[PDB]
Amino acid sequence: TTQNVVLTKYGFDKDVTAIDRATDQIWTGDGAKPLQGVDFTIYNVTANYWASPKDYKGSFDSAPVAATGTTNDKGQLTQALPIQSKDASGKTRAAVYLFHETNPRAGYNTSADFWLTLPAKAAADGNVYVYPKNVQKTTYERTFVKKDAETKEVLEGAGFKISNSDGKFLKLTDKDGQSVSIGEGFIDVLANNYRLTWVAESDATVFTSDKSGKFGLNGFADNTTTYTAVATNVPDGYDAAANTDFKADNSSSDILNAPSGILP
Repeated sequence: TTQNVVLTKYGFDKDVTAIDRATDQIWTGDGAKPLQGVDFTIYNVTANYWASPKDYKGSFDSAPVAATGTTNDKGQLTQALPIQSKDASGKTRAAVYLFHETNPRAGYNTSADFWLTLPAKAAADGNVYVYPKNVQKTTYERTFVKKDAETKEVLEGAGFKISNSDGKFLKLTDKDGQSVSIGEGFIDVLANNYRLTWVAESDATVFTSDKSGKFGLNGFADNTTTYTAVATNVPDGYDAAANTDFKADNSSSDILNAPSGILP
C-alpha cells in the first residue's frame, strides 16, 4: 500500500514569500511560475528515524534511495511511496521519507530538506501535496552590439569567447554539465536552465553577433567580477575588435570592428 506524493515547485518574485500549504491542499501557485527541471532524491529514512525518533534531525546518512525525480513543465513530480517500511532491525513501521533537492533551477536557491511520516493527510483526490520553497536569487546579464566602426551599422556573424581573471574561458552546459550547441545572439541561460563553467580556451563557448549585432547572456552570479570579451571569428574585411573588459551589470555596450584598410 502506497500513497502518491505530488511535489510542486513554484517560483515567486524575490520579495514574496508564499504561506505554507498543508498536504491536503491543492494549490495552483496563484502569483507564481512553475519551475521545471529541478532534481530531487527521496530518501527512505525509516531506519534512521526509528533508531531514535526524538533524536531525528533529518539525517539521510546510509538511507536507501526511495526514488529520484525531476520537475516537469507544471513544476511537478509525482511518486508512489510505501506507507510502511522496515526499521534497521527488520520490524515494520510507519515509513519516513526525506526530500532532498540535488539540482536547483538556474536563478533559484535550493530548498531546505524536509521529511514526513506516512500515511499523511491527503487531499480529496487521495494525493499528498508538498510545496518546497525555492527562493529566487538575483542574477546579472550583459549584452554587446557588434558594429562597423565606420558606418556604425550592426554587424552579424562576429564570434567571441569570454575569459575571467584566471585566464579561463566560459563554456555553457545544460543542467547536467553536458555540452550544448549555442547559436547566435543573446543566450537566455535562465530560460534554458543552463550553467556557466570555466574551461580551457579551446573548449569554450563561442558567442556570435546575430542579425541585429547582438550577443551576450544572462545568469551571471555577480556584478563585481571583471570578464573580457575576446574576438575569435572576425568578419572578412574587418580588423579584429580590441578586447573588451566588462562586468555583468545588466548594460548593453557597443564593440567596434574597423574595416581593414587597403592602401594604393
